[PDB]
Amino acid sequence: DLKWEFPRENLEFGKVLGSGAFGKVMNATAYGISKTGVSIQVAVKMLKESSEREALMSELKMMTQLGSHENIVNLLGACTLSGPIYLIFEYCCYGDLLNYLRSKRLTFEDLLCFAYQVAKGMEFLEFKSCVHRDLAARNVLVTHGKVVKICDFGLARDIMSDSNYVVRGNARLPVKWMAPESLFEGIYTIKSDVWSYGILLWEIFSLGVNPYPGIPVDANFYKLIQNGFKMDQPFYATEEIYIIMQSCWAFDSRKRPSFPNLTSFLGCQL
Ligand SMILES: CC(C)(C)c1cc(NC(=O)Nc2ccc(-c3cn4c(n3)sc3cc(OCCN5CCOCC5)ccc34)cc2)no1
Repeated sequence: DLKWEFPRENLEFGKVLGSGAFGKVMNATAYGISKTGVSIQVAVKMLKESSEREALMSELKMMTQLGSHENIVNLLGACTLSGPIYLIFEYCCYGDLLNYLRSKRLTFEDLLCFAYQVAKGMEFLEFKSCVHRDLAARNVLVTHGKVVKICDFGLARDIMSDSNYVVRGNARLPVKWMAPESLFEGIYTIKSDVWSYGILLWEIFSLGVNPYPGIPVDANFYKLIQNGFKMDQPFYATEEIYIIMQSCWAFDSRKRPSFPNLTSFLGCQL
């Protein structure tokens, strides 16, 4: 974090766009930011009113080195001096993809376009050797165009409140989005996020349905995944797309396809 420091006085807060237990994300008007253009809309990541502060700091350290990508929420600046730590991001108008799709409850191409950009964005993370711990529809944002951006509501989401996060250790985790090796062996590779992508792929073509509908997370649930159980075809998906999901749902971690291949898989469908 060398040149990313932005004046806190040139920042004008607005309404809160989602608050966690210890942190919040708000809308803001930034003066003198891009071309020093008329003040634009930005997303500011912050903490609500100590040990947790360091968690946000490393998140900022990650952004500056990861570089800017079209399908990843871009870092525009930061405020680390004289006050609470601020993280200025690119503002997304339509919010998360999860709430955006149930709101729809737009063509089939747009569903493919979303998945393509997500897989293309994930490729950029694999190239940088980075593993997304919570890849889902609730962690991807949509902007003014047909483009989607990958993000992480760490400290931004009250994981205690969301039903998706179940207690299986000393912290909640998205069970229905995790790979088998992560479930019982706690192994997290980039091919584990491929599994998460498959689950993500489902809720995209199932329009924001919770995965494994009707069936809750219990002692029985873990046994199905261990038995190689996979989900049925979503309603708005075609046959070719479903084969990608079950490929991402291969029990053997090696068998799952690389995100590079996924970029090429969905791309050919234009
Ligand atoms: C993923 C990666 C790179 C590994 C990573 C992420 C990370 N850490 C993060 O990415 N943190 C993070 C958290 C939130 C945002 C964020 C949220 N929102 C925006 N950016 S824009 C926006 C707009 C919203 O809607 C407001 C009103 N709605 C508008 C549209 O209509 C309905 C209402 C709601 C939330 C929201 C960005 C980054 N650290 O590493």
